[PDB]
Amino acid sequence: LPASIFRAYDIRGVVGDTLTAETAYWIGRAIGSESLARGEPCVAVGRDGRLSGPELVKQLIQGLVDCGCQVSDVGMVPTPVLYYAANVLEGKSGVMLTGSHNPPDYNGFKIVVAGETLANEQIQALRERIEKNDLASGVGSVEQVDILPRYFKQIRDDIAMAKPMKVVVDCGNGVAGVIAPQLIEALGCSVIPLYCEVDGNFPNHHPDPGKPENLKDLIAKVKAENADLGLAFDGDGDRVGVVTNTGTIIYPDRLLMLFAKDVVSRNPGADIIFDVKCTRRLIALISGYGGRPVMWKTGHSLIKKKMKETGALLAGEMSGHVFFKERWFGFDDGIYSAARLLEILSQDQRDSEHVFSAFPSDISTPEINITVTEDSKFAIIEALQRDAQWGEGNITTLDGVRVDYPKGWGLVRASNTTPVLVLRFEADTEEELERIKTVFRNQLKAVDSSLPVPF
Ligand SMILES: [Zn+2]
Repeated sequence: LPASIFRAYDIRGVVGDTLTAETAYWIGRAIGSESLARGEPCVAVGRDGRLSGPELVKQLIQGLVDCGCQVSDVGMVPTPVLYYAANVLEGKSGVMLTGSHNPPDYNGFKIVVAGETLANEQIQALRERIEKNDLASGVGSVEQVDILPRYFKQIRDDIAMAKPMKVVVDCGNGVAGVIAPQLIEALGCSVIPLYCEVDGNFPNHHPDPGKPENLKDLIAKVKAENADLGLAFDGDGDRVGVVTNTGTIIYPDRLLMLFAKDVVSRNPGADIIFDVKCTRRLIALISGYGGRPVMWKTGHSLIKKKMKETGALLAGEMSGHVFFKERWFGFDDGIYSAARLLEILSQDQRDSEHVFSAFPSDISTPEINITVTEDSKFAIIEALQRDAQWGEGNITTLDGVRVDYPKGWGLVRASNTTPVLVLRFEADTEEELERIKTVFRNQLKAVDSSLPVPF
């Protein structure tokens, strides 16, 4: 098997190329073996709306079956619906066959075993099982399970909208189209659908709401139709993007402010987790309402683990994964997060533009990317962590180098998947912002004077 498909938080490859049917089988074999080792013979299996789904999933299922596992096949569903299955079915294991937000040819696996979402060394351990033939053998079973109606009802029964809203819903032709428009409607909204037909060719924009260019059609439709809100889901439904009635994009750190206010209001002292890319204003907001802010690493799987470790009721990260434990199950779920957002907004007399603009904000840069090289990217961060002088800033090295100052903050980290440094800066004033940019510019240039620093 190619080692490269075994990534930090999932398995991902190009179907017919680095991910063949044979490899999918051996992966199912590895996962079923790991599940049995943890005392869990019952595994749910789901797939998104990709072209290779209906056939590749059979290999995954056969791999699991050939271990002696009891497979519950939930068919084509959003990723968090698969996570839901692995919470309400007999078994606490689940495999989602998905290529997320990537081009049509990509597919892969997101993996929960006996309640744990696998990351890092646990994903490498699956490959090692295959290479070592450390695999179970048995005669397993397959049961067809229709879980979407249970998921639908679960959400509808617990969400209480206070006023009707008109909402544009952009699914980007991904699998969220099976439920997001119908569920939002059932909550008491009018829904304007955009690209809600499931189509693995992704013939319109690719379903990745983290890139503003993929929100252009959403913003245009919201304004044209005088809608109250726009929502965009990623390909598999574990992420959501948000635009207000005037078309302002609301980033996940700002969405988390609204969610934290609400959750902490019912749950004094609750831990709330966010990643190192989130605004410092979110830290103050959480603390101000009496919650405990916990800053952690970027990365869906890691945030999820941290939630279990801290007992946090809510977590989110800047790419759009939002995790509710309060009233829910603790997994990331763009569809449920959209329902929770609608619940809050419906209770307010203000438009969604003014709900969000009431919150404090720093002056911030956009996210900055600098392309370096695969040979240099981690060493640049190490040099910054080892040799840079940051003055009196609170330095966080959980994930790159973040420095929080009394009036601003800055981050540089290396991308896991590309030869790129990722940066963001904020401050309460322009003067302070420039001071913080200069500290980072200077520290970077002190590592390599030819680094292409664009700020
Ligand atoms: Zn996703």
